[PDB]
Amino acid sequence: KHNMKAFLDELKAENIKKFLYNFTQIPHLAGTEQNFQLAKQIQSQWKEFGLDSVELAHYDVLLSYPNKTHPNYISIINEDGNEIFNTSLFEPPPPGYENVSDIVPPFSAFSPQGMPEGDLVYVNYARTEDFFKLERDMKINCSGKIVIARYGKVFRGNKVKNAQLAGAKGVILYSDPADYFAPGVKSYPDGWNLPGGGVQRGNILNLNGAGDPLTPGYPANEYAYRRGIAEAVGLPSIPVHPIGYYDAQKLLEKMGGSAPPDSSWRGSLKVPYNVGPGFTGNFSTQKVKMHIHSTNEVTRIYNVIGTLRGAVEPDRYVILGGHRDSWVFGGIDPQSGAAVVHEIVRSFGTLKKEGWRPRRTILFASWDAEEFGLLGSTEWAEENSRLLQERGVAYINADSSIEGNYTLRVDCTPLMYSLVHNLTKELKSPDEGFEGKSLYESWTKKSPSPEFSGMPRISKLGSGNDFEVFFQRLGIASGRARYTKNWETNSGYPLYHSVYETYELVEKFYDPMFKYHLTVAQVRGGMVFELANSIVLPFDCRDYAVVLRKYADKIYSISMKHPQEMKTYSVSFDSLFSAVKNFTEIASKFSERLQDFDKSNPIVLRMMNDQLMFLERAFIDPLGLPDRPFYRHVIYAPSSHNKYAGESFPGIYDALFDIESKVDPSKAWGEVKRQIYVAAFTVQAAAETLSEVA
Amino acid sequence: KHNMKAFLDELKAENIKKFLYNFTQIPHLAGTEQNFQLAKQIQSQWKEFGLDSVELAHYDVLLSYPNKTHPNYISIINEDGNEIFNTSLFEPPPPGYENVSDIVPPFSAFSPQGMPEGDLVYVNYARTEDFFKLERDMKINCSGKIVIARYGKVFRGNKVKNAQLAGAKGVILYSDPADYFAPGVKSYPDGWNLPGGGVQRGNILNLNGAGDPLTPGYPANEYAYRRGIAEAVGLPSIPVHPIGYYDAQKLLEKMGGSAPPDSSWRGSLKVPYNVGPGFTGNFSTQKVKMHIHSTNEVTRIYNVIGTLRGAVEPDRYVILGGHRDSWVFGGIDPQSGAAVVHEIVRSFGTLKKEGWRPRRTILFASWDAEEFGLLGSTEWAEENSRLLQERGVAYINADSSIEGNYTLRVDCTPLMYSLVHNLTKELKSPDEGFEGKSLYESWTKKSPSPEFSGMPRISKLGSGNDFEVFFQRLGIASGRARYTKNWETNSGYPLYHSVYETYELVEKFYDPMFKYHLTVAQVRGGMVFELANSIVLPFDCRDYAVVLRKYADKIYSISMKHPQEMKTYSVSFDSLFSAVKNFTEIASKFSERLQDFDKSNPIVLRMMNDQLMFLERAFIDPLGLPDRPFYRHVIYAPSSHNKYAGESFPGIYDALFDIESKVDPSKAWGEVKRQIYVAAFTVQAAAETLSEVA
Ligand SMILES: *[C@@H]1O[C@H](CO)[C@@H](O[C@@H]2O[C@H](CO)[C@@H](O[C@@H]3O[C@H](CO[C@H]4O[C@H](CO)[C@@H](O)[C@H](O)[C@@H]4O)[C@@H](O)[C@H](O[C@H]4O[C@H](CO)[C@@H](O)[C@H](O)[C@@H]4O)[C@@H]3O)[C@H](O)[C@H]2NC(C)=O)[C@H](O)[C@H]1NC(C)=O
Ligand SMILES: *[C@@H]1O[C@H](CO)[C@@H](O[C@@H]2O[C@H](CO)[C@@H](O[C@@H]3O[C@H](CO[C@H]4O[C@H](CO)[C@@H](O)[C@H](O)[C@@H]4O)[C@@H](O)[C@H](O[C@H]4O[C@H](CO)[C@@H](O)[C@H](O)[C@@H]4O)[C@@H]3O)[C@H](O)[C@H]2NC(C)=O)[C@H](O)[C@H]1NC(C)=O
Ligand SMILES: *[C@@H]1O[C@H](CO)[C@@H](O[C@@H]2O[C@H](CO)[C@@H](O)[C@H](O)[C@H]2NC(C)=O)[C@H](O)[C@H]1NC(C)=O
Ligand SMILES: *[C@@H]1O[C@H](CO)[C@@H](O[C@@H]2O[C@H](CO)[C@@H](O)[C@H](O)[C@H]2NC(C)=O)[C@H](O)[C@H]1NC(C)=O
Ligand SMILES: *[C@@H]1O[C@H](CO)[C@@H](O[C@@H]2O[C@H](CO)[C@@H](O)[C@H](O)[C@H]2NC(C)=O)[C@H](O)[C@H]1NC(C)=O
Ligand SMILES: *[C@@H]1O[C@H](CO)[C@@H](O[C@@H]2O[C@H](CO)[C@@H](O)[C@H](O)[C@H]2NC(C)=O)[C@H](O)[C@H]1NC(C)=O
Ligand SMILES: *[C@@H]1O[C@H](CO)[C@@H](O[C@@H]2O[C@H](CO)[C@@H](O)[C@H](O)[C@H]2NC(C)=O)[C@H](O)[C@H]1NC(C)=O
Ligand SMILES: *[C@@H]1O[C@H](CO)[C@@H](O[C@@H]2O[C@H](CO)[C@@H](O)[C@H](O)[C@H]2NC(C)=O)[C@H](O)[C@H]1NC(C)=O
Ligand SMILES: *[C@@H]1O[C@H](CO)[C@@H](O[C@@H]2O[C@H](CO)[C@@H](O)[C@H](O)[C@H]2NC(C)=O)[C@H](O)[C@H]1NC(C)=O
Ligand SMILES: *[C@@H]1O[C@H](CO)[C@@H](O[C@@H]2O[C@H](CO)[C@@H](O)[C@H](O)[C@H]2NC(C)=O)[C@H](O)[C@H]1NC(C)=O
Ligand SMILES: *[C@@H]1O[C@H](CO)[C@@H](O)[C@H](O)[C@H]1NC(C)=O
Ligand SMILES: *[C@@H]1O[C@H](CO)[C@@H](O)[C@H](O)[C@H]1NC(C)=O
Ligand SMILES: *[C@@H]1O[C@H](CO)[C@@H](O)[C@H](O)[C@H]1NC(C)=O
Ligand SMILES: *[C@@H]1O[C@H](CO)[C@@H](O)[C@H](O)[C@H]1NC(C)=O
Ligand SMILES: [Ca+2]
Ligand SMILES: [Ca+2]
Ligand SMILES: [Cl-]
Ligand SMILES: [Cl-]
Ligand SMILES: [Zn+2]
Ligand SMILES: [Zn+2]
Ligand SMILES: [Zn+2]
Ligand SMILES: [Zn+2]
Repeated sequence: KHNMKAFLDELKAENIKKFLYNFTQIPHLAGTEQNFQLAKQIQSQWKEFGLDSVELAHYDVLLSYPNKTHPNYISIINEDGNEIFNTSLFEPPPPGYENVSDIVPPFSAFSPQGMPEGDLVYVNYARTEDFFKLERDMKINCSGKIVIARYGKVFRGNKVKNAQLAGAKGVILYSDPADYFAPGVKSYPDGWNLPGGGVQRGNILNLNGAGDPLTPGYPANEYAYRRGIAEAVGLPSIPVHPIGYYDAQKLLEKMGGSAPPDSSWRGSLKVPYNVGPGFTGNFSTQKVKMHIHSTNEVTRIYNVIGTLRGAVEPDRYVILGGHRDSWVFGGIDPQSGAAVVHEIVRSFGTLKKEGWRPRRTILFASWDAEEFGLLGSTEWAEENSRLLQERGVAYINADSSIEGNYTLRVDCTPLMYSLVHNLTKELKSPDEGFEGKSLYESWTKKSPSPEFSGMPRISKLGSGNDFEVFFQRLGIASGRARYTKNWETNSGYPLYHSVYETYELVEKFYDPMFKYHLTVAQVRGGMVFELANSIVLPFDCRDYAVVLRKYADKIYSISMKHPQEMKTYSVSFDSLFSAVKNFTEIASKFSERLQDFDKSNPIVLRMMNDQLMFLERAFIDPLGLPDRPFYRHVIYAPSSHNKYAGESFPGIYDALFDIESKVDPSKAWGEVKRQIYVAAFTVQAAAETLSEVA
Repeated sequence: KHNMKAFLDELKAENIKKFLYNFTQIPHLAGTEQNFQLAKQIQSQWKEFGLDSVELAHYDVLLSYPNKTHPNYISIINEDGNEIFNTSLFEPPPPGYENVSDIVPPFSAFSPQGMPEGDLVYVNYARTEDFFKLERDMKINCSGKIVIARYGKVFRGNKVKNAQLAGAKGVILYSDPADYFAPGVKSYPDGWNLPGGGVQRGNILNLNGAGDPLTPGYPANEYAYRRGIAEAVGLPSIPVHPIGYYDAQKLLEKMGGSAPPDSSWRGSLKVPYNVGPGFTGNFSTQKVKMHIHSTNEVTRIYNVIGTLRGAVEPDRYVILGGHRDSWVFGGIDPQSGAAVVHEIVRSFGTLKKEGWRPRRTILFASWDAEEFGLLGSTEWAEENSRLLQERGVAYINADSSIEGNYTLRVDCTPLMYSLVHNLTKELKSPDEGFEGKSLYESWTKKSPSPEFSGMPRISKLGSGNDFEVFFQRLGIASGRARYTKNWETNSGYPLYHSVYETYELVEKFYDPMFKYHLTVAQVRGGMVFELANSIVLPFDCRDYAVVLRKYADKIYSISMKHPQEMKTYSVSFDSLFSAVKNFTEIASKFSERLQDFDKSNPIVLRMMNDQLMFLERAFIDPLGLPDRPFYRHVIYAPSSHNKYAGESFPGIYDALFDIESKVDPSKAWGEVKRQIYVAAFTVQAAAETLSEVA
């Protein structure tokens, strides 16, 4: 038989291991020749693997690179302008790679050039609340200061935005061992910890879904008209640079002014974690000076797009996508995901060579420039947005397969909750102590949902990966899955975006048998297989009804901290609760029909599959969210304070956020009520797409 | 047989006549009780006629009405402030209706209140070019003046916008016999001309597709959050009032200052048509004073929505829609269209009672408040936008069936050009001298296309009617058809929006046998029948390819009046021409497949029908056009200078318009190039939806 089991059994741990080794010997930085060569290899192998067509789609997008002959670094500088301390120019390369060329040194992509000089302020994680504490409670003013912030908690782009709105004239990011050094584990190469000379690369944009900074809305193709840099989306206005904790120690050890306000501001280095501004008495004349000479430039990028045509509904697309570009070797990020995709493709290709075709079309993508802002995925989707909005069933992301070895982690739309539960009950747990038990069992045991006994945690989708354009802009049901660490006893993985992220890191310390990879390949691949082959689409609209009520209760509770204002301005959540009730009733009746409808009738079947496909789509507002036109989903957006975190009812959440500080409360509560109306309407409207159609 | 011929033969001239008489005995002003009663009647009769369901959808929208106890009027006022001349307070009611109550006096809906006083300037039709002539060439400054403008040429809302941007402090609109009195024909009741005391009502909004001024984007339902009046969309900021030519004569006869610049500025009254400002010497101390006390208020409106469920594709909607609200009796506008719809419904209802059902679902609509800005249609579509965008096949409008008795007039998307040609060859001409000939033959004879021998003129869709939200916002293929006058020998019909528009006007002077009405019922009804029943959707994508090339040539030629700037800024149309070539090739290959595809396969059939349905949709840009977010179609928008006229490639047109006057030519030509990119991309993208899907 050619069924899911056949698909699944053809996947091999040993193949994934080979592919990963193959994808991680040299750096594959976006826009470089090496990453173009890997694209051509992937294309040629997907063809050999059996796909009907395999094409490169290229775009010319804004990227960012250091100047090879004019290195970035930071200094402590004295009263005379002598540079008495310099941060490192590169990370010590790992064993055996000390002669690899083209290792991009640590930098913050998209930072403007500058050599600002000033006194440091230390701002913890540079969260919204860290700045509130600093400005409101401690009365420290960051205006014209250089801020130094530790990585962690939120997306680094948010930290930079926060710093910039506080008036900072530069930002230094560093990795504190509190957040990137696990107790009892050694530094790379003898363990999986971050060494003191290790540094986290990454872009510091605030794109809010735009894609290429120069071409929002439209693909960056050969005739594209581009904005001037000054009107580009999302670029930071102050210089930024990241450093390791050996260097950070040297910058922080002399810090004076105020003490930290509490222990949640103290990391693990042997320094006071004073907030500043500036250095203690003896050194108070010393300053910090940054030197940033990176350039932004328009560079060609390449996605690989593979098609396996569906036998029955070729005009319905299930997409499996993940990026190929890496900061350096990409041993975890992304090649551990990409090797998984490669083997998924090979397995589907095997079935196809024996004459099988999935019911719906499967598209496979190797995205480029994800690291520079989700650019490849976003441009491709801007190009193909009409096809995707009318034909797109689902998007399964395929970045890093592992960030730990403890249990499964799934973030997805409610519409896939049942699919995921069912698929996992049929998969074997790879975990020690769960031999012969199901993946569902071990996952549920180790990661219980807060809401329900005997069910696993499944989180909402945020952003910071290639599903963003599909889910938040276009409204295509999306999900992701990987193996992760135990949060209870234990920022993501310590060697994230460091030169130390290598094949060896994975083979030695994360997944030597490649069994966690194989399980992730089964989850991802299994999702795609069911999406593309089940006669009725494997979405359950009732799971949306359940979370919608939870979100409505949550956002109501937030509002209810201001009872006086809710009375004075007549702020009611009745309409939202009403819409959610209707959605629950209508969804329940639709499921009955979906179960009882006449199975013989393909039109009836297509009608009802269309209603399931268009349900996620129904949550899109074409006007977008306030000031964020590419975040169009009304139920989910990335948090305005942390791009990685999903927010529910974001329109209302943001209108409520810090509302007690607004100077015109009438206007602010007005906007709360506007967003309630928007949400209630959209929920009712989505429910109506599940009513009998005529 | 239950086929089109059966449908068509069941339609009766005598029935239309009865319905029209029934719909025109009392006024049916939007928001009044009488118009609610008619809605309930229409609902109850559509039910009797056989429809599966018939519902009222209501909304609470901003309307506008005069103050019953504080009448609007205009005065000539002297140095002492005596009002020595007053315009009329009402039109002389027609014979036999002099005791009808509730005839709304002439007014400009949505005018703000005020009593400004000042000197007149006469601005011809108050077109963009009339103001250019006035300001640029004649050096006349309208700032702080009251302008007086003759109706005609463009939508009155545009005139008011133009006046307002020239600094006018009020506007007076009047009907000149040059534009509303046909030579040799008598005034109402003895002919179809406009009497001197007749006045044209109508709104003066600039909504640009928004609908209800207070709720852009979302339906004006029970929990809607509304903008404050100050932030409302489209309201004029200066008072406005319309008058007849008896009154206008009195205002214009004393006019001094400059002479008219040429004879295209002179109407037919016995006055000099001096531009002013102000009156000639003796009277130069006299002023004009307006008194406007109308109020805007939120008022409930009611659409009637009838459904005839499709037998095979119930989830595909063909919509026949037209408004029910009138300024007064609505003898032409809208009841001559509404009576036609009523009889269409009855005929489809007859077939249904004998067991027939169309293949696709047919929705029938009686829209409310069209006269106050397309409000009923727009709100309903905002409410149901998800259903309409994924299920909407086509929209056929059904306002006035006649504005003349000479020939057929069709405006539609290119996708319906073939359908219209074919249907008309099968219909009988009702014209004198074409007995036993086809409608196509007489129409083609009397209204030849400029482009092709042996074909009729079909115009592009503009706006100023209820198809706007469907076509320009949502991208649903749309069309309209009526009988019209001969433009060669002969502003629309003289009694437009006047109390004189009555049943008698129609029965005596336009269509005594009701044969033009019957023909329009066959065209409209026939379109709907084919749309709803043909196995393959009756659209021909190649007709779009042909006009796209014509539009590209046209917009290229406009640009080519500035060859020097096209060189200096590198302005190329290559990408647009390339996209149009690709669209032509791809469309040609798609038609071959549509003809040769395997007829047995319903999925293949649904795929290809989906591609035809989504083709109009593909021209939508979700970002909209510049500053007009509800005009989203890239190929067609209403002219920024005249809401009634369609513009092709409006983004590029507007970027080119008056470009020689812009102060930063680099920036202006930049935006030209941006819009070219937008257009070329969208055309390519639309063509790609017609490629093999996988
Ligand atoms: C969740 O789902 C339910 C459907 O079960 C929706 O319930 C509707 O609720 C709205 C508003 O609450 C009701 O609105 C009211 O409509 C009355 C007229 O209703 C009838 O006539 C219409 C045709 O216009 C029919 O469609 C309908 O079936 C009824 O026959 C109005 O008279 C009401 O207005 C008056 O009272 C209100 C309230 O005080 C005043 O403000 C007004 O000024 C006026 O006096 C009112 O507008 C509606 O009828 C209900 N529909 C149905 C089918 O039951 C919920 O709205 C929906 N939730 C959300 C969020 O959408
Ligand atoms: C109308 O339809 C045709 C399809 O027939 C489109 O033609 C395409 O035109 C674009 C731009 O004109 C071509 O773009 C060029 O692509 C080259 C690479 O193409 C190959 O490799 C790709 C994968 O990336 C394959 O998809 C493709 O089939 C080819 O195998 C680039 O090398 C070119 O860039 C270089 O030259 C240009 C031009 O001077 C320089 O600016 C660059 O810097 C670089 O040196 C270029 O980008 C494309 O290949 C054509 N496609 C096909 C299938 O033929 C039209 O674009 C379309 N019209 C519109 C408006 O969309
Ligand atoms: C990764 O694997 C690929 C393919 O198996 C290797 O590329 C092949 O290498 C040789 C050149 O030595 C050629 O003869 C083949 O044509 C290549 N195939 C393709 C599809 O490119 C590649 O060498 C491997 N890379 C590493 C670092 O091991
Ligand atoms: C990278 O920095 C280098 C070296 O400091 C820059 O090269 C210099 O640029 C100036 C003026 O543009 C020249 O006069 C010098 O002769 C150049 N020096 C060298 C060694 O070439 C270069 O401009 C920068 N590169 C980028 C991409 O900005
Ligand atoms: C930190 O780096 C700077 C820049 O390379 C060093 O300062 C330079 O030193 C050379 C030789 O001593 C001088 O000719 C340059 O003029 C200096 N440039 C600047 C900008 O200061 C500095 O010595 C280094 N400091 C440490 C402690 O290593
Ligand atoms: C997950 O599997 C459950 C349990 O088998 C499926 O629910 C059953 O589905 C069939 C409909 O074909 C019903 O007849 C059973 O009554 C359902 N059982 C229960 C308890 O609901 C569920 O459909 C699967 N989910 C998905 C997306 O496939
Ligand atoms: C328009 O036609 C309708 C229906 O044929 C008339 O309404 C009917 O009038 C009588 C009241 O005299 C009632 O018994 C029926 O119930 C009404 N029917 C409906 C559906 O409303 C109406 O009188 C006519 N109007 C005019 C002005 O002639
Ligand atoms: C219409 O105009 C009338 C009459 O000129 C207005 O009624 C007057 O309003 C003022 C203050 O609001 C009262 O003191 C007068 O007593 C009222 N006069 C009468 C005759 O009632 C009325 O306000 C206006 N109507 C609307 C809808 O604006
Ligand atoms: C035009 O209308 C105005 C308003 O009705 C008339 O002026 C009023 O006349 C009465 C009685 O003569 C006075 O008590 C009012 O004070 C006047 N009001 C104003 C605002 O002037 C005027 O007479 C009419 N003019 C003509 C020529 O008919
Ligand atoms: C209008 O009628 C024409 C002429 O009959 C139709 O074109 C024919 O359609 C069939 C496809 O079923 C072809 O086999 C013929 O070869 C076509 N003839 C020509 C000259 O094209 C055309 O399809 C009709 N248009 C619509 C929308 O129905
Ligand atoms: C912070 O410092 C800057 C510059 O000296 C000043 O303009 C700004 O007002 C200060 N903010 C506060 C809250 O004192
Ligand atoms: C692998 O598993 C064991 C759990 O028992 C753990 O102690 C080790 O830390 C894990 N490796 C990584 C990289 O987390
Ligand atoms: C028109 O008149 C106003 C007011 O007196 C003035 O502000 C404006 O500049 C004038 N325009 C021109 C072109 O003279
Ligand atoms: C009706 O037809 C004749 C055309 O011969 C024309 O003279 C008359 O003006 C027409 N009626 C109207 C209202 O146009
Ligand atoms: Ca772009
Ligand atoms: Ca609205
Ligand atoms: Cl992922
Ligand atoms: Cl019409
Ligand atoms: Zn990644
Ligand atoms: Zn990454
Ligand atoms: Zn009308
Ligand atoms: Zn009208």
